Amino acid sequence: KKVGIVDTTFARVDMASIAIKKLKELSPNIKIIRKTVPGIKDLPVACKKLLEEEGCDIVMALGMPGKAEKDKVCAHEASLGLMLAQLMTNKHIIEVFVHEDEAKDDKELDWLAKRRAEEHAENVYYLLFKPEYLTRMAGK
Amino acid sequence: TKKVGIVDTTFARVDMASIAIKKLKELSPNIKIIRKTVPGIKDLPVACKKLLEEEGCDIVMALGMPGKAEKDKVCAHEASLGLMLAQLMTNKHIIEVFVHEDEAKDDKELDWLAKRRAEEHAENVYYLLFKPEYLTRMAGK
Amino acid sequence: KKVGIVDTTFARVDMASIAIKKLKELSPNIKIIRKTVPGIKDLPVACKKLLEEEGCDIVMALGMPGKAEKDKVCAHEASLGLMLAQLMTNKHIIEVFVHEDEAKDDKELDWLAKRRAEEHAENVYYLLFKPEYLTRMAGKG
Amino acid sequence: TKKVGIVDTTFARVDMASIAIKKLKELSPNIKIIRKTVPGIKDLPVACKKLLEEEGCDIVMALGMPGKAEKDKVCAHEASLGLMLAQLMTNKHIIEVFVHEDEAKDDKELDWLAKRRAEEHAENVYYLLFKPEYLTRMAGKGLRQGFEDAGP
Amino acid sequence: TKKVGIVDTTFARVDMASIAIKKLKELSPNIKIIRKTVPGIKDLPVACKKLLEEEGCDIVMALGMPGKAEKDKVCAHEASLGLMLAQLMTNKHIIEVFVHEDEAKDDKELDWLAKRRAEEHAENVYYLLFKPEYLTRMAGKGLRQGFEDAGP
Repeated sequence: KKVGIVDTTFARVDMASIAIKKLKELSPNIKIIRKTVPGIKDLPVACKKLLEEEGCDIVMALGMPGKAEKDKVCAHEASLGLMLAQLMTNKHIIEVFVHEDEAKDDKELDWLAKRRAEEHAENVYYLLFKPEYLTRMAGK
Repeated sequence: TKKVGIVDTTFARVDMASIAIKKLKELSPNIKIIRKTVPGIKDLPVACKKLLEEEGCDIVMALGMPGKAEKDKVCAHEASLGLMLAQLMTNKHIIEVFVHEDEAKDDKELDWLAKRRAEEHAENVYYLLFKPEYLTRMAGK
Repeated sequence: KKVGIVDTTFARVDMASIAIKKLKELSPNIKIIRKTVPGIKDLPVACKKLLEEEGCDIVMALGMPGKAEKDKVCAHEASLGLMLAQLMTNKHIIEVFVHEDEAKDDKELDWLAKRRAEEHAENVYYLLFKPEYLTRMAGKG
Repeated sequence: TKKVGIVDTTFARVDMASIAIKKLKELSPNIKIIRKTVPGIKDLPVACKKLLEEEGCDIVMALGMPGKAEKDKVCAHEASLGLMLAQLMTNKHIIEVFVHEDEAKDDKELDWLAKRRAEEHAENVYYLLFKPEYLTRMAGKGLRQGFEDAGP
Repeated sequence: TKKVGIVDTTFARVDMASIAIKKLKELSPNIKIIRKTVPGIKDLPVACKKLLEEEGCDIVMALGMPGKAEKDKVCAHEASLGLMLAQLMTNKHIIEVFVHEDEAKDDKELDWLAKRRAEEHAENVYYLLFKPEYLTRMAGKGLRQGFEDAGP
């Protein structure tokens, strides 16, 4: 299977490398394609292109919204864009958004975004290969 | 015959899917049921559309229990919009079953409320499938 | 000509009956089709299905949104759905949303819902038959 | 040749259409002009799109006058999205001529403002249709429709 | 790739297009450029889409400057979704270059900020067109357009 991973230069933490590593751990021969875009608002088309043009069965969308009110609106815009990209291709995009807000300092933020990217990576795996497991875990 | 798709999450703290399936099978024992579980509420829109367009579901139920934070309301509002888009792209209903965290006073109430709501929306799904004119009798009022 | 009328069970006034009465008043041989959905979020697809599958020329979406901030967010999602539904099918849907916000007490609420269903039903008649009366009334006078 | 759709409302407190039409016809005596009136702002988008796709309109003016209330502002935002989606689904412009009641003090000013906004937007229509490169001369020039230009 | 569209407005108070154009030609001298100017920020989405679909642009820069009021804030949000929707309908990037007036403390800063953000985004286009593996090198780093890089 093919997974697309779309990250940004805006993000203050590399989430991609740990997503990749988690995916390869769980399914050694799984195919990965990486695309990097400037900002969170560039994520929806890049994800869609990857789903429609590069054969990706699923995509992970990696972003890190800033602290401001304007950044919360940006992320909301991008969130909706991802939802539309998904409805246009009957394919999943797991939105991996870690707000800077969510950590108390840089060291915590680095750890948090990477742990979130790993966890969503696990989910991508389960959605691809073990979608009976997610049912077993239905709500706690 | 009729097919209902049921999409829920791992994140939610009540299993509403079981509540609704059971309700559905008692009112009409020959309804077909396909289930799909997604990590979170924002993954509900595609999964519902997929079940509608690819698995021949006549209708879908989308189940989730949003959190209480101001950022949970946005995610839920995000998801609800996807659900509405998914429906207009397929001329098929999706019944949204979102039970927010603040809608009950504690955990014990939240579990009971979510149970009640999942059952009630399953009733509505039944009416929409088999007696549409029974919703009209209680229209408005 | 054919009008679709979509209401809810959740609503607290029968607006549908009032719209239908006015409509058959102004045009005795207008064909009417009704569909009742549980809630406001279920309105847009019902409206779109009527427009596209039932040969409705125009549709009236009728609902009675609550007072809560949650009810307002829901109503807003509903209105966007109705707006997208109209663009995908080059057909009008006339929104008759009456928020509990707009009246004091139920007495006035009941009356205002009724009056709105009527005046909008008239607008529907005009769009269908006398679109040049609306032009006369553009910018109020 | 060259056709303009003008869509307005009965809800509006001021007639903006007559200004826009008069401006268009003085800018281009031969332009074809199509009018349609709807009850309200939420009715604008489908009316606009129908005008573009069914009546062969090259461009449309959507004229709207939202009320003062926060509920009105929500609907205005809903119409605005609608207008924007209509344009995308039919690669044609719709010029949003929305005048809020918040924008003026008194009715005399509301009357003045809405009419001047409609007129300046009518000229922009002339420009998109016949002389788009003029708008390029005016890139970054702080131009305002209604109230006076901000400037660079 | 060969073709870039640049869409700006008359509303904006700083000419953002010239600096982006200059950057583009500096990095890739033979690059094709096409410009359209619209009145406002809400007119950006369709102009952008037509350039992608009817003028054969590989990518577009959408340049605008939202005003200060909580109503220009809504206009830009509306305009941003439009931009995203235009991108998803085509499978083509539109780089949004919005400089809100609230971000600068006077006009001198705003001229500076808008020009810088435009230039850096123009550099981002270059990479997206020609060197997209470099953006992967800068994945998760401090990168900002206009204001100084935040750092990892």
